Amino acid sequence: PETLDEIYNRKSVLLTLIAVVLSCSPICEKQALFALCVKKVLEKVSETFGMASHLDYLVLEWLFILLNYTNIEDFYRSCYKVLIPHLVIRSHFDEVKSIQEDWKSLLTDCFPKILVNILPYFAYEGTRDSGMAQQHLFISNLPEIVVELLMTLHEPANSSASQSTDLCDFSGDLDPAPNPPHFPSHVIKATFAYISNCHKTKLSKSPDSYQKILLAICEQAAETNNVYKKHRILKIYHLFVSLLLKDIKSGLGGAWAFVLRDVIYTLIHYINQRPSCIMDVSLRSFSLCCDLLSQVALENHLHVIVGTLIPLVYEQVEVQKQVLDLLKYLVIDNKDNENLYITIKLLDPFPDHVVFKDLRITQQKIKYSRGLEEINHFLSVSVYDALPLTRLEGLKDLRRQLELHKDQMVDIMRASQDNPQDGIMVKLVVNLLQLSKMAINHTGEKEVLEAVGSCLGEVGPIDFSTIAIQHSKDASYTKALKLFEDKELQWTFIMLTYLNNTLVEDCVKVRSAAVTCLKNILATKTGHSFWEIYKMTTDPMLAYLQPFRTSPLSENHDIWIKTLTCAFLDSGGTKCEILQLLKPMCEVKTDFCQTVLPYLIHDILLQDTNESWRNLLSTHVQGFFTSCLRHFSQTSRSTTPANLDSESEHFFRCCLDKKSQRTMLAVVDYMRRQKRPSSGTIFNDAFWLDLNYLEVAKVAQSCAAHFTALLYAEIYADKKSMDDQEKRSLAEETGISLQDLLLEIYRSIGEPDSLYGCGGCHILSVYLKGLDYELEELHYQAAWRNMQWDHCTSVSSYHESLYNALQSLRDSTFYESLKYARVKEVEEMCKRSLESVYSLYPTLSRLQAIGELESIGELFSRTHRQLSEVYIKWQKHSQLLKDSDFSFQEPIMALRTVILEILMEKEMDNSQRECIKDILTKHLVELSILARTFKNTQLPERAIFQIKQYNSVSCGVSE
Repeated sequence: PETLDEIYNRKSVLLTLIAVVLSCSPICEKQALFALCVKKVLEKVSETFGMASHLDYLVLEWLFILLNYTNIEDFYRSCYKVLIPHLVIRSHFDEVKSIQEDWKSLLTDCFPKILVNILPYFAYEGTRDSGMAQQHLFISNLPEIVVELLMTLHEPANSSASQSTDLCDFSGDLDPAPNPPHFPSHVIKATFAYISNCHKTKLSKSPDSYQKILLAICEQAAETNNVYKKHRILKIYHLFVSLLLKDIKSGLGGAWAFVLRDVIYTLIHYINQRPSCIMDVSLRSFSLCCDLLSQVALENHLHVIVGTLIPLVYEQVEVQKQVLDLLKYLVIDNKDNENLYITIKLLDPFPDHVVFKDLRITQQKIKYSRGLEEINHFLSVSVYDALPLTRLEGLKDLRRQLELHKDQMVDIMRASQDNPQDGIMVKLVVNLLQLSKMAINHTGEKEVLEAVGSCLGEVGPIDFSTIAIQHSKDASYTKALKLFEDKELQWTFIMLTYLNNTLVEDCVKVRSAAVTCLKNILATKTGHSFWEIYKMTTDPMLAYLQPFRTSPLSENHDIWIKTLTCAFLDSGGTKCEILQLLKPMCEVKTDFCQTVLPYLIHDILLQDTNESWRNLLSTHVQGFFTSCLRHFSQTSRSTTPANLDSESEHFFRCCLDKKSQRTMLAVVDYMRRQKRPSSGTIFNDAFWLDLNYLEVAKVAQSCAAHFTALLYAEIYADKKSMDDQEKRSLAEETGISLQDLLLEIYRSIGEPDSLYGCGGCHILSVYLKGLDYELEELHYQAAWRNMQWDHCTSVSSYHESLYNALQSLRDSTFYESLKYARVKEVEEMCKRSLESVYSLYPTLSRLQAIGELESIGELFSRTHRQLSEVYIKWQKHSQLLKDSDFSFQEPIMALRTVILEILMEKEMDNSQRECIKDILTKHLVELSILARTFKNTQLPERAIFQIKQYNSVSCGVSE
């Protein structure tokens, strides 16, 4: 203004200058410092550059009522309104009033006496808190990539251009030119490319020296009543105080973390209320604070120091995945981290009540690797100190690892260590009589979907350690978990389902900025069922975390039901953002049913939540809606679903809310149970439903999760049967194809008898030479048949990868190349989708196999009794595999034989190899019985023919 400049849109430059940060951020920020300003409206011109909030600063006028005019400008209705922000200045004043010229200046303090109000110190302290201060990987490749690509110019090619002057005519003037606007892009340019580290690696207050002096005047209610407060989001306030961060580095976190540090420092002094409001809130907050630091750090030591926990050694499976997280990179960092980070071992150090910790210690195996690690091992030993309880125990122990989040990817080596017990696996195989525990795999399959989209495929590799597999049997399919929900089934009425849903809400403790449902969690605390929580108040771990935290209730009105009509198509979410279509659901949700406001209680807190999370209950909503709808949605939903039915119909698009769409139908199939109470509740379900599964099946057919689909089909069938009953009553058309599609779903079943229920080499290489002259694998499967390193000449999938790795077994690199295949496998493994059925064995084969093929590498590496032991292993595996589908089995030791085939070949150096190979043929011999067991004619022939060709061309003992 004084140089009057910015009107040039030097602001725009300043705006451009802002391009570091988001809009008018410092404009906000230093408007704090604005108060330095004959500016009375005059600084504010800079708001032209930049008319509300800072009148709090205008309390500096109180430091007067021209503001009231300046208010009255906007309005004076605020006469108290924001004064907290000033009350912070008043805190600052109180600070000046507390413990200097400002201190001298403190006398204005009586100024409030326009107000008597000090009770509003009720809501207080946020800024009283907030007020501290004013009170290499790019270098990887010399090799072909930067040859294929180029490499970054560094040397004098940088300096190459330094010869200049003449043409800068343009240049120098271009600089003079709109570079006068443009050039600061230079000033703006530098910003980029560090991973710094600095976050940890890179005199605010001693309002610290002032810290509690009010609470001193106030009798430590900042402890005490601010304890009695619940301090509740006053905690979460801190998070908000963080939340702003963009560059927190020289920006907030340095203060802001220090704030957390102070918040810790706040949290620090805690004696009673620390748990005794909630450490639970507190800890997971620190956990989040960690999780932030995790997401991120230097003061995370304080976050460590939070392990102070002396009575708070009551820290718990609270502390578990936290600890579990707490590991994760801690050493991998600059050991300055480790310098403390061993505090985990300080954490480790006292066994008392660490049994769970021990029980939970599992990944400390990964903590037992690169450290120390030995201590971790020693801890893991101290963990394992009980008894290497194994077979399922480790498995259970392995099963016991779910306490954490996704990526831990840590200790899984024991999965490899399984084979070391794999006799116990036979012993494990002893388990046959029951319905479970092959899911120990599914536990991997769980891990398989677990963390799936995220980084570090080397996690997905651990399926290799998990790969020894695929004899499992005796069911179709998958399962759910968490009898807590059954413990929740202890609940009764869908307020319970809400109370249950509320768990999912409580199940949001979770992460940034969505914290709003705390108020909803408060809104939860509304009496509605609320004693349902008091009803719930007996058992639960999770509850107290909330019970400590949250906890006279409120209604809402409604008018037009049909006003919700247009959603389902729109909520069909033709475009992306199912969340939007869910926002439309959320709109359908925001469309306010008197079924539950208790639902609507969070609807906004819901609205910004994870859609599906809401959208899940959208079903539960829809059911309440269904429960509500007289004909209303009953009519309305009917087509609305029929829309969702049509939603993908005729090559239209439904996915990933498609299930979510079906999920409604699911909770329709499911949560509808008494809805329109009916003898087939199927009828009732159909009644609760939009009444045609015939589509829903096809919809499910798209959903393609068969059993339900099949059932839903069977329902659609039953619907057709109902329709047939209706046809009776009348007293892919006809859908036997749909039924065949269902048989194809029964094919999608992949249980062969059910499929039957649904039913109710070189010459190949020659044949392939035509192909050689869907393919590579077929070729390489034929290479997996024929002489890989040899018939690799036919390369002029996994099979190929295998054949390649088989070729890569020409040697060495295969060990890596395997990993690639193993990855390619692990990918193929990851390529698993829908997890409902058999052929996970067909999946797990090379998994169950190639690792052996991998394990074979010792042959390329390195008495031969190992080979026997491996044959024995293969045999043991075979025994393990003994009962199986030869169809499944088909490649497997065949591969091994194929593996053996050349394995013996370059091994013809050793005569024992031939004998081993003979024993391997003798191993391969068993195939015949298996082939007989297969009762597969084409199968047995080559073997002896091979055997005849093979070292059983020796043919001495005729066995």
